[PDB]
Amino acid sequence: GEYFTLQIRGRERFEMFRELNEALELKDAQA
Amino acid sequence: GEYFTLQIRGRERFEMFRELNEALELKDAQA
Amino acid sequence: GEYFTLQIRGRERFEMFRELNEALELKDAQA
Amino acid sequence: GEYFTLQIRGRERFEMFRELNEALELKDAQA
Repeated sequence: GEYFTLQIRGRERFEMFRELNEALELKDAQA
Repeated sequence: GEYFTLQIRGRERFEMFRELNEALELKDAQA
Repeated sequence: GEYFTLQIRGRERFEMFRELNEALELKDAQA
Repeated sequence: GEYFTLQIRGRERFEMFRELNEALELKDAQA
């Protein structure tokens, strides 16, 4: 995989993805 | 919290949410 | 496509997906 | 609102958010 950037103009919507990102990233840390 | 239903008409989009759902639910199972 | 159900146990997380669902569904209504 | 960046390490997950981003951004273009 590579490094991708998701620039979102706003604030609330950015938080929404931030949540789906906290869980997904949590799966990689799962152990 | 209560039980909510997200009926999505399609197939690919439903999978997208299915992923964000696999991680979030994984956080509740984390331990 | 068919009809799928996304049952999420909680309330805030359900809203998150609800937003991504309002826009996607908005694309289908776009015209 | 301001400009936020969502750097996700991977490729498929980045696409998932890319979809929820295509619709949300589509709502701002709706008119």
